[PDB]
Parts: sequence; C-alpha cells; structure tokens
Amino acid sequence: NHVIFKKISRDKSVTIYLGKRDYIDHVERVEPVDGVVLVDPELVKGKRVYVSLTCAFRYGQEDGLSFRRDLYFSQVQVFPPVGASGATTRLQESLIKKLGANTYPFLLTFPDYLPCSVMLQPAPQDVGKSCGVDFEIKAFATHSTDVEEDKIPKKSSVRLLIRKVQHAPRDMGPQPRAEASWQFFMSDKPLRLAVSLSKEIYYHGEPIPVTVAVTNSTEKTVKKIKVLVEQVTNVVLYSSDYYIKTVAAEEAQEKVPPNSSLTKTLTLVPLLANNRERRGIALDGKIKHEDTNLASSTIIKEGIDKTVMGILVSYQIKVKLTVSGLLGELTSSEVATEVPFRLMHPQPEDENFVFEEFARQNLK
Ligand SMILES: O=P(O)(O)O[C@@H]1[C@H](O)[C@H](O)[C@@H](OP(=O)(O)O)[C@H](OP(=O)(O)O)[C@H]1O
Repeated sequence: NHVIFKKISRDKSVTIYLGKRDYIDHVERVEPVDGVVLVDPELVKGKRVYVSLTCAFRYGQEDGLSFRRDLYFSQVQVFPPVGASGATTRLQESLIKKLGANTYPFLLTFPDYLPCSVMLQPAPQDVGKSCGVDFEIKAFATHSTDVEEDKIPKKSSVRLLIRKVQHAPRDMGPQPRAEASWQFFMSDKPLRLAVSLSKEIYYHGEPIPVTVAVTNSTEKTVKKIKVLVEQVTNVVLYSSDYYIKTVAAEEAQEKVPPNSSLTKTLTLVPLLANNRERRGIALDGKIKHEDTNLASSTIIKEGIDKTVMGILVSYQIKVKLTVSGLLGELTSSEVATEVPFRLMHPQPEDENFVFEEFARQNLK
C-alpha cells in the first residue's frame, strides 16, 4: 500500500505524480526526484511539456517583490517522449503501468552542494524578515505563436514545493565534551564545570543525556543548574540575521554547596511541539503545516562557500550555573558553557497505489 501524490493543472492538461513529498539527503548521496506526468493528448497536441527542479533562497514578504537568489536549476523534457522513453525506476514503470498510455516519466537529480529545507518567520521582537530555502518541482506546457514568441500559460503548469530532509551519515564525530572554569572577582578558588554528551549526532525526538560535573571550590553556592538546547541560526545571504532560541530546558533539583562536587545527568528532548511559539526558530517547513519539524543541523560540504547554504542552523547544549551572591555584586555576566552537537533524522534504509493530493495537511 503505497501513497502517491498527484496534482492537476488548472486547465486539466498536465498532472504530476510523485512517490514522496520529502526526499532524503544522507550526505553521501541525495535521493533523486523520480515521477511521472500524465498529459491530455488533445490538450498538449502541438505543445511541449517540461519538468524543472529549482532551489532558491528567498528573503522578505512574497508577492516588485522581495529578494531571491537561485542556488540550483535543472529542467527535463517529458513530452513529447524523449528517446527510448521507457521507465528508469520500478516506481516509474509501475506508475505508467497503472495510469496508462499517456504517462511519461521524468527524473531530476540533486547535486551534492545544496542545503536542506530550512525556513523561518520572525517573531515580534525579531528584527529581520522571514526567509527560507525552497525546492520547487514544476511541470509546465509550452506552445508557440505565429508572431515567433513562445508562451508558457500558468493555467497549464503544476507547482510542487518538496522538502529536502537531512538524514544521518554513516560516520559520526567524536563524543562532545567541554570543560570550563571561572575565577570570580576577589576569590582565589575556581568554580569548575565539565559537560559531556553520549554521542555527537542525535535524531529528532531522541533523548539527549547531558552529563554535568560541577566542582565548586569557592565559598559560594551554586544555586541552580539549568540545561538547555539552543538553536543558532545565521542568515548568510541577503541580510546578516542572527537568532538564538531555546528549544528544550531542564533544571536540576540539586544545589552544589561551597567546597564540594556534584555529578548529575539531565535529559532533554528538542521538539517543535515543546514550543507554543513557532516563530523565531529555524524549521524545515511552514508553521501552518503538521509536517514541520525543527531544521536539521546544516552540514557544509568541504570546498563550498557557506553563503550558498542560505541559512545556517546549528545546535548546542548550554549549561547555566546560577551562583549565589554573584550577580549584581561581582558580575553582570552569566556563568555558562556550550557543547555543540548535530540533530538530524535517522540513517536511511508491482505495488498497490493510493492517490492523494500533494497539498500538505494543516495543523489545527
Ligand atoms: O497552486 P500554486 O499556484 O502552484 O501554488 C501553491 C499555493 O501557493 C498554495 O498556497 C501552497 O499550499 P501550502 O500552504 O501547502 O504551501 C502550495 O504549496 P504545495 O506545493 O504544498 O501545494 C503552492 O504550490
């Protein structure tokens, strides 16, 4: 039982069928977009039907318009049939087998230098405007005029906004560890803090066990130990926007008295559903959609300029120590340290077809 997504143009002449709404990027390769286009012969007679894959960065309110920077464009012909227009994939030949003699296959690939689906809409107290990276699979019909000018009617076009989702690679970095120490004003003794995680890559919805070791040699009391998951977002194309937002939070029940040590392990789960406010964070889809999760960690391929990624997303554990009698008397700064990590989806890996609309389901 395989669900297949379809969309018909306004004039009923071109229909797209795709086997997936989200295509998988596991660093090594990127899943190609294979699908089929169903044409009405009488309506595409004398016309040519193409399918294009565009990836673009957008900044501003969409409609003059806003800011757009194209990052990858590819276009393929689907009608009339090109060469031995037999299927390339089992999905394609099964779809042609099911849909009939007017179905033509297409396959558009992703290069190895593109970002994944990332979008953001600012909050009231945020300065920058909404921005994102869109992936558009669009099939359209083209005809000519006796005044030597080709036309592309929107009514003969179908536009799909797919997602390029980031999945974990085969490898994984070293275990993330950090040690920080503070020597506060007028005190000889140091406050020390060691933080470790279990692994370097976590999956969306997987618990993160932050292990914390506070070594308090000072005369002061560590009033509180707070552990956070912070998402850091850098718009690196049109405006140099910057966001730090808290996605998970956990307080320790214990205090660390002067001249003692404490080792605890707190567990956090960074989830979009944790946050009632979905504005101001980096997502992989629109706020209105139930498909939407937090954006995955940006993975920059070696040799590629980070500005071509449009929006950079990173994640870090943050440990905040509230020390008694310090703030307001000995400092106006925070006592905290960071441990970076990466957040993705897990590693990857005749049918009967059920057809559904490509339009993504709203949240409500
Ligand atoms: O119909 P058009 O002119 O081609 O453009 C569509 C339109 O902007 C819809 O509002 C949008 O629905 P969403 O709110 O779900 O984004 C859809 O995205 P879609 O590809 O998911 O259908 C777009 O493609």
